[PDB]
Amino acid sequence: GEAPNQALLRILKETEFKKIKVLGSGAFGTVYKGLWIPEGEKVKIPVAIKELREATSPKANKEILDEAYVMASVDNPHVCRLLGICLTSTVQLIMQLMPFGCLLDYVREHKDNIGSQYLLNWCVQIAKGMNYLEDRRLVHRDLAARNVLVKTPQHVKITDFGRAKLLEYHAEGGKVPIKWMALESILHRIYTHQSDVWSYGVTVWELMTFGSKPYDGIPASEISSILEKGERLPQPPICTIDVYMIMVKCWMIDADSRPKFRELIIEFSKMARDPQRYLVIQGDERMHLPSPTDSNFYRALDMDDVVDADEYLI
Ligand SMILES: Cn1nccc1S(=O)(=O)Nc1ccn2ncc(C(=O)NC(C)(C)C)c2n1
Repeated sequence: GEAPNQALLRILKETEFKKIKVLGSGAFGTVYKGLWIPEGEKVKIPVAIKELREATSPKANKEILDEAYVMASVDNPHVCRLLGICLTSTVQLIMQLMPFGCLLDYVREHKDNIGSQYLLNWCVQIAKGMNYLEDRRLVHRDLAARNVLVKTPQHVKITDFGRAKLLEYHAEGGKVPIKWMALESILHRIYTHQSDVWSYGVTVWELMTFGSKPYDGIPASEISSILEKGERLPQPPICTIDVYMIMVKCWMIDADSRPKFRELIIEFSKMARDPQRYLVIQGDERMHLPSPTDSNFYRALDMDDVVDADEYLI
């Protein structure tokens, strides 16, 4: 009927990994930067250790274990990998460290060095990961530039599967990101891969504007009515009509009319072959971002036996 999920859930010993510092904290919990040193493997894997705040309750453990399930069931270069879980009183998710943080902060902090090549390459990469989730019958339900994290300035991955559901999905109440949601999702609680396309459209808009807040100043309760009238996000200044047309197509009333992720990969790839024809940025091509071919690129985070999780297969 539905294929058995043969994913392996790795249980990791608390003694095998070490917390270095807090990267962030909030509603999600507390995310720590760490190092995982397996068995007698002679390797040190940079990791992100996630735990829900501090307070241990059966409800909090269920949500984090559901997230572990979804994450252990995915394997794509553009989707964050779950290395394992630690069965402490609290319960920790051990995922691959994305050293440069989220894309939203990245574009905000580095706008003066982000060229059109990087921007269109990010769009291709996000569509590839999103298309993988689609193949795996998975609806993200929370795609935004805050949930697209940076491994290297040239390699981004989809993260935060707290809302992700394995297959239209029928949800309930709570806290919803309205300004990233499709109309059917706001009015009828309907989530499809095509509602993820709407979220992709807003994510692209976030990148193209260099981290602008969508519908800034407008209260979330007004959004539903604004979209119903025909109002959308403006054309970012760096955007040509070619790129904005793509964004607009992601924001159509008819879900079947919106592009498919496999088409978005194609469209953005064509554009990424000639970035200056699709994005007009002052100073483009003279811009510089760190790459693994830079001095102290890896030293900027002991070493010697440090291996990235993408190169640590088991
Ligand atoms: C909650 N959230 N938001 C974006 C990502 C996440 S996450 O589910 O904690 N996933 C992951 C995975 C790897 N890495 N590496 C670094 C981070 C990180 O800086 N996270 C915060 C602090 C939440 C922005 C990370 N976060």
